Amino acid sequence: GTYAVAFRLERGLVFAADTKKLQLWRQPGERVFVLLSAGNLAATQAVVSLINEHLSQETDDEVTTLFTAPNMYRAARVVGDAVREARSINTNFIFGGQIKGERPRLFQIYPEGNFIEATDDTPFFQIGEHKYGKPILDRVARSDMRLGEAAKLMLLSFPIDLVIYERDTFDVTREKRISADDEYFRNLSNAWSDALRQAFSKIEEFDV
Amino acid sequence: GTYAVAFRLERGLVFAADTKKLQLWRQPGERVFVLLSAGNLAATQAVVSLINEHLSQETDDEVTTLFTAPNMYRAARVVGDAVREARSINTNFIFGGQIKGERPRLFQIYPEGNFIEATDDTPFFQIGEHKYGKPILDRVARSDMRLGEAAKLMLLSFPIDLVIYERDTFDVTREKRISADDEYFRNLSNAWSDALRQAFSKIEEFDV
Ligand code: NA
Ligand code: NA
Repeated sequence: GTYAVAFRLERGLVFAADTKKLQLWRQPGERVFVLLSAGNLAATQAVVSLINEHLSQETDDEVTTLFTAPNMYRAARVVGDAVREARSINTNFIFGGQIKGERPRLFQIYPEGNFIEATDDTPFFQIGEHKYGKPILDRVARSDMRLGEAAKLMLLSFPIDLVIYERDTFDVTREKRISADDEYFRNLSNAWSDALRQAFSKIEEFDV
Repeated sequence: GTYAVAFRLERGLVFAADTKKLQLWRQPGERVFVLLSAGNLAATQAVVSLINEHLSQETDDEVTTLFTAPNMYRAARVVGDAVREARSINTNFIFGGQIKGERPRLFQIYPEGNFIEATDDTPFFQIGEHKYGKPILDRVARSDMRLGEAAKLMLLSFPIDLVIYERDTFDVTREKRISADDEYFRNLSNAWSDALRQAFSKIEEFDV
């Protein structure tokens, strides 16, 4: 039982998962992909192993892999196929990234390998037994947020593996592990609590 | 699958449940009790029926009922016995109230009829498949809150049945059903969203 969350913004993608429940693939300057899992270790490994089997050993050209997918919809279908086929060996996955010639895209993959895509209206997904802090994300998340502010919002909804992907870079450089002893994260959390109490103090003006 | 929440404050008790998942017993001027359930209808009815069976038909004086319990710990044990025995016919219950000569008290009852009591440090309980908005309650709930402000905080964590119990009154007069079309509740919720966005705008000053 773990939790993960991802945001699609105008400026790129942000991924976060606690504890690997965050998996990366990359061809420098051409494509990057991140998979987040909330299933047990066997489920995660089975899906990743199927993806990697086709990347490493596929002999049939017309069988699409993450590195031959012409766009992110097709890449999502690859992961969908792996998620469904891994049942042969009860959590959703999050999958996003970018392929050259197309904007960054983000998907939520269901157990049967069907999926939905993030939009400007619904710019984030949460997976896991508890979708921690969903109300705050619903109310505060906006698609025009800076990547760092999205990351901060995501972190407050929760060590945590955090990846910030900047649009059109086709690399994952901003990768970060944040522990419970991280003093920056504690300072942010304490300020958030103070701000919440102040926010509630304002709105208790209103009757119900 | 439903959600319920209760708060113990200096000034009394507040109970809320959505959809009866909120059950009331009373002897005017002597004792009041509220049970909240998050189980299915059969589980709730079984526990309530056992409580009522002993209130209505018990022939043995030494068998404690809600109306013979000398204090709220003993009353909690009565409910615990009903919760455990109802298994003979996977959710916690919340049970609180007041008996004359003692402060108001609030308990969370587990499947085996064991329980824990609310304290000034931990002044609330949540039950149900999803403990909606737990982070906000953890950060904002205080035991010295007015009953109405506690109610507002509880409502934001979510029709909803709301009971406010004022200390030493031994009656439940402030009983309220709040629908999705309630304009007061919509106004409160909209203000909360605005306040959250402002709270996040402040604290994004901090790095992580
Ligand atoms: Na905006
Ligand atoms: Na205080």
